Amino acid sequence: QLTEDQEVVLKQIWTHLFHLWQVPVDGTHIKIHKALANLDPQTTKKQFWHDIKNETPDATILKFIRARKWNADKTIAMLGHDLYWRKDTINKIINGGERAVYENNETGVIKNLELQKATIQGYDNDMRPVILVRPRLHHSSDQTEQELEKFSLLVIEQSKLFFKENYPASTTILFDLNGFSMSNMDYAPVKFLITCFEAHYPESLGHLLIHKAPWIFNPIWNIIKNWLDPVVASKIVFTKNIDELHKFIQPQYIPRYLGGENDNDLDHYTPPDGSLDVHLKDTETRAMIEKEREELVEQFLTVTAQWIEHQPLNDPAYIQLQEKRVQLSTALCENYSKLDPYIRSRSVYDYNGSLKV
Ligand SMILES: CC(C)=CCC/C(C)=C\CC/C(C)=C/CC/C=C(\C)CC/C=C(\C)CCC=C(C)C
Repeated sequence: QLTEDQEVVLKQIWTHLFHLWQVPVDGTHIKIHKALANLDPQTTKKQFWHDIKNETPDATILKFIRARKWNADKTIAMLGHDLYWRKDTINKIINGGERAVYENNETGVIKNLELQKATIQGYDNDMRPVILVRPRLHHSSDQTEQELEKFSLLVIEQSKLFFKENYPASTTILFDLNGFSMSNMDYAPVKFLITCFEAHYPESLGHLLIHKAPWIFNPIWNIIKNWLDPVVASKIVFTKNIDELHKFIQPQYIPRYLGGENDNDLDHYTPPDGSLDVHLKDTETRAMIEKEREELVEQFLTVTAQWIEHQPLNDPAYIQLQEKRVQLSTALCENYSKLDPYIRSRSVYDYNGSLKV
C-alpha cells in the first residue's frame, strides 16, 4: 500500500493526465501542466492505454513517480517527455514481432536476431526476466544504428511480457564479456541504451551483471561509468565465475557454456514460423475485446476521478473506491491477456514454451 503523502502525489499525476484528456476532476482536495500543453489529447490517451499491457495503471505511473523521487512536477515532466517520444512506434515493434521484421526484410535487425546477440534466457532469483547479451558477437558494420536500436527496443519489450504477477516488473541484464575484443566495442549503442532506459523505461532495471570482463574493458569502463546515474551504477555487479552468478540466477537458467544447466541453442536461431498466429486475423473478435477494453478504461477513469476528489481517506465510501479501482485494474490486465493473441505476432519465446501472457 501507499502512504498518505504518496497517495497525494499519485492523485496529482492522474489529475494532470485527466486535465490533458478532458476527464472532469477536481484536484483541490488531496490549467493543463506545462509538460502536457504540447501533446494531442486523443493521441496521448489512446497510446497510453495501448501501452498498458500486463501492469496496472497505478504501477505504470508509480514507476515514473519513484524514478523522479516523488516530485510531482518532475514526474509529470518525464511522463510527458515519454508520451511525446513513444507515440505508437514501440507498440508496432512488439506487435509485429520478429515476423514483421522478416516479412519486410529488415536485414540489420535480422542479423541481430540470427546472431542471438540479445536473448531472453529465463528468470533471475527474484523472478525478473534475464536478457543475455554477448558483445563478442557485435560488429558496428552488421547494422545501422537505427536497426540496432529497433532490435534493442524489441528485445526490451519482449522481456516486459515475461513480468510475473507479484514480482518486480523489471529486467536483469547479463553482459557476457567472454571473447570481447575492441573489434566489438561500439560506444553509440551503449549511449542509446543508457539514454533510453533513463527516460523511457523508469524503474525497469533489476541487476546489471558484467561477467568475465577482460582487461581491455577497464578503460572503456572508465568512460561508461561517467555516463551513469547513481541508481543504475548501483545496479552493476562484476562477476568472474559461475559461483558468483549463482547468487543472482538459478543454475537452471544459466547457459551451459557459462557453467549452468540451460541447454538452449545459442549458436542456431529458430525464427517464429508463424503457426501460432491464427488469431491475428479474427478481426471481429479483436474488435469485441477492444470494446470491452474501451468500456473498462472509461469506468476506470470515472472511478479514479471519484477517488481523487473524495474526502476523507477513512471513509467506507473511500474503501469502496479503492477496491473498485483494484478490481478494474485487474479487469484491464485480464482484458489485455485476452487481447494479446489478437494483436501480437508470437515471439520465439511463445513457441519454445518460455513465454505465457
Ligand atoms: C537489449 C540490449 C541490452 C542489447 C542490444 C544489442 C546491443 C546493444 C549489444 C551490444 C553491446 C555492446 C556493443 C557492448 C560492448 C561492451 C560494453 C558493455 C558490456 C557495457 C555496456 C552496458 C552497460 C553496463 C551500460 C549501462 C547499462 C544499461 C543497460 C543502462
